[PDB]
Amino acid sequence: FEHATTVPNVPGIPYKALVERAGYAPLNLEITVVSSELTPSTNKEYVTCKFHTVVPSPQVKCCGSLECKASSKADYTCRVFGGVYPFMWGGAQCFCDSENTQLSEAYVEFAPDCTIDHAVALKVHTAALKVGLRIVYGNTTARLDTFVNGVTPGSSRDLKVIAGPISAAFSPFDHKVVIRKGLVYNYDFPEYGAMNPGAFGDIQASSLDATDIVARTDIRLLKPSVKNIHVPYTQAVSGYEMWKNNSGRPLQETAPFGCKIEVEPLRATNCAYGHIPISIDIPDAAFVRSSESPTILEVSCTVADCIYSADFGGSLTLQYKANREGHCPVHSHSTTAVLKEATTHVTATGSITLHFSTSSPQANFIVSLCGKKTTCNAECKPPADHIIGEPHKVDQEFQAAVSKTSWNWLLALFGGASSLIVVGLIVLVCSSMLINT
Amino acid sequence: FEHATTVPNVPGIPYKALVERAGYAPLNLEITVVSSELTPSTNKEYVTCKFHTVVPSPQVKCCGSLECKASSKADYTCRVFGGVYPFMWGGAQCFCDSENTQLSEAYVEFAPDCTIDHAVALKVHTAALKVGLRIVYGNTTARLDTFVNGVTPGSSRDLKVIAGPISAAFSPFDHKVVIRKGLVYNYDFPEYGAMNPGAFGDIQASSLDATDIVARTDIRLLKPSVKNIHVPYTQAVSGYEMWKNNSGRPLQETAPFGCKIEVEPLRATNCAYGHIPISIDIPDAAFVRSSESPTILEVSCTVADCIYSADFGGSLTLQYKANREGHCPVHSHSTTAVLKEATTHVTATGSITLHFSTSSPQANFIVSLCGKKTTCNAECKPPADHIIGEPHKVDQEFQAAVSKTSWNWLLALFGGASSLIVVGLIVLVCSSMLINT
Ligand SMILES: *[C@@H]1O[C@H](CO)[C@@H](O)[C@H](O)[C@H]1NC(C)=O
Ligand SMILES: *[C@@H]1O[C@H](CO)[C@@H](O)[C@H](O)[C@H]1NC(C)=O
Repeated sequence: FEHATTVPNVPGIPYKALVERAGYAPLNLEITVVSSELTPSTNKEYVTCKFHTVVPSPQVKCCGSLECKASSKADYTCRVFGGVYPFMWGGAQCFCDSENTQLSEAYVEFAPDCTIDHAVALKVHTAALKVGLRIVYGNTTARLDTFVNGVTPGSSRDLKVIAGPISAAFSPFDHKVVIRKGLVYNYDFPEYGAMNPGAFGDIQASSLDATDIVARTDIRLLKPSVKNIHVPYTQAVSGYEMWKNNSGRPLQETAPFGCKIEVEPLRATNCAYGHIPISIDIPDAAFVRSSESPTILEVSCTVADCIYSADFGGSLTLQYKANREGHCPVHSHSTTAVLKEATTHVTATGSITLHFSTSSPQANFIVSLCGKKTTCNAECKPPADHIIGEPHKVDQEFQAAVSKTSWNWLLALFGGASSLIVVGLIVLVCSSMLINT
Repeated sequence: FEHATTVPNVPGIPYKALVERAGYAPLNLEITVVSSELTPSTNKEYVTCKFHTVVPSPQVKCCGSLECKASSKADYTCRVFGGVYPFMWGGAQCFCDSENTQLSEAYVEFAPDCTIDHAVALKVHTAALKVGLRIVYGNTTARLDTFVNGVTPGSSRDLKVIAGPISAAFSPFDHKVVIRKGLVYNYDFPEYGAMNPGAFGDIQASSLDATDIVARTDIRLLKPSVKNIHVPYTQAVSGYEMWKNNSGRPLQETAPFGCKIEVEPLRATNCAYGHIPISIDIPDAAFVRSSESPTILEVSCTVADCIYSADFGGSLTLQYKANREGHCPVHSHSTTAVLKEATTHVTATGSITLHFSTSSPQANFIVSLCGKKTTCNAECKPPADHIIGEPHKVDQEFQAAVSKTSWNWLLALFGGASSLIVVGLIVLVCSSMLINT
């Protein structure tokens, strides 16, 4: 039978359900979420690194003109100087004194170590969740990896599964992210061509081995004043290094919902946000006939000094009388109560002891011992341990959160006040009726 | 000087503009969009083609039983068959009389011709637009490939131009696009792992040469009733061929505003939608000092043979008695009328005949004949032909479509009705004044 069921998408915390057809015995569906990868659609938009800003040797022409042409090479600052006099070791460098032209040109290039120290800037638009489920039914165990997109099955040969649309869309990455050496940043980098000097992406290329490199690093060229030849340039500081100085915090540290971010590809593992509805097609071979199943006749339950916590600190004792031997599954239909064992053994009119975990101060729930119903209504104390090392397995509800005695005095007080108003109105009605006569 | 102007996005249709600055004189401006590529970002969801449904050699063996194992081949289908007894040419293929076993097997691989006859599935996310721009100012022509996404300089060597956001971003592509053989289609394909029998995406892969392929076409294998060895299988029709039968028309013939769509890369060039803000900073050398500009003592205007249309059919004649010589720019300050020319060689005293287009019957406009203003009135005749080969030049406003006679008669009727209302209230007021006495 196809059984739709809502499961929290937290890693760990095994979730339990009971499947049942009216002509068949109940079976213990066991569904556990192991992994949850949020791999979004990521496309590379540029790559940047610290520039090498290498300057070529200057050109000299002497008693003439040396006007330079435009170039198709990154950040080509070209300027000519008149009235110069280059002088290397040995003597002067041309033959005129005053009428001279020095062609000083400068460009930038990727540093030799940009193969590693490089930040790639991408856009992230839509994230889809892949979830691994371990499901055991009728002591048959299957692990399978599926999607949450709502229309995709997985290992359908053993068990047919659909994981529908998740209740909440997280998308921890924003629209526009930066990747550096395994660290993720939500940086609003400038687009391709918005070439601000001194900030991130001051030099960008399409790929790491590419000649399509653009840079607007502000290189101001100065006319030399010394007797020797050199090219004096003053350049804006590397915006890659300035961004690295005040990048902020990576998403291995600031990811909500406990996400752990991995690179190559970009993904967010072990995220616990919302709930997922999944429809499970239980195969008919796993169904066991109710005639073969040992039926139960009398059931009763009295818990003994439970606790409510993330730990499995409560225990039922179940009194019963049945007709035959065999193991049957036990499940609680209340959202407050989840048990420990998905099945137990019932032989003949004895006793059994089971464990559970709850969150309400009142332990009011229903137990399906070998099927049917068994209502347990009791009370137990809050825990003494302040902090626990495992997540809470039960979501709180306002109806269950308020304790039973608290409902008792609140209901009695509100009923008393309302009774005062009712008796006052009744006295008014009776008094008006008598004074009318 | 920053001169922000709004230019129609329509390709071709050169845009006149005027740059006036105090002391730096009027100057012509020529803004033309030559090409407008709209390149989005796409991610390859999967590839698909015709499958091959290869049936391997059968595994028959005798006086025994066979049990297959799961394989990683796409759409792996076992069936073990008892009681088989195969024949080839020569006789029985095995010893054992009746109790036998044969493992009938079938899986799915690519066709040999998937290298060309394949369809890729892409998720078009968001399209940014790029304009090749041709700007002519004074006697200087420049071409620059600018980005339209926001602040991005173009040809920064001589003329920094910033193209703002588009007025209304219209995407010809839907969120899902299938490309086959250079033809694009807006097909909502099933996602990865959402295979269906007899439908598109029945076989999916990351690439054509990839081995991690998967398919869910309904192959079922039947018991071989014939005496000879044979593997009978019935399989659902190829969803690729079924989609090819009824794919519908491609987007090269259904795209709004008429881009030409071409692939590698996926792009849609030269639609015509909306308006674009462009801020241009003209270099200071191009401005002429206002002293050398030959100004007019006084202008005049007249029209001849007006035909309001998409063509430059209207003709006007202007009289001048300028004080000096030389060429100087002329421009029309009309949102509903644009001139043909951009400059005129004014010479002392004489007459200039020029051409213009307009989309209003009452062609009244203000033009600047090489300075100041010139008011022109024309009662412009309707066009003769019904269909014109080249597009329009101005957009029609509500006040422009109404001719002078229409304003006269309509305003006369509303004025008459309002006059009756006013005189009625006046007569009521004075009648109340007389009866108050
Ligand atoms: C940049 O790095 C220097 C190096 O010492 C550091 O002092 C400074 O705080 C960093 N940040 C800024 C914003 O200057
Ligand atoms: C499919 O192909 C057949 C083959 O003749 C053709 O008649 C039919 O129009 C095509 N389309 C549909 C939607 O059946």
